[PDB]
Amino acid sequence: MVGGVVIA
Amino acid sequence: MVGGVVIA
Repeated sequence: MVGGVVIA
Repeated sequence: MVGGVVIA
C-alpha cells in the first residue's frame, strides 16, 4: 500500500 | 507500505 498526501 | 504526508 503506497499513499502520498500534500497540503500546500 | 510506503507513506508520505506534507503540510508546507
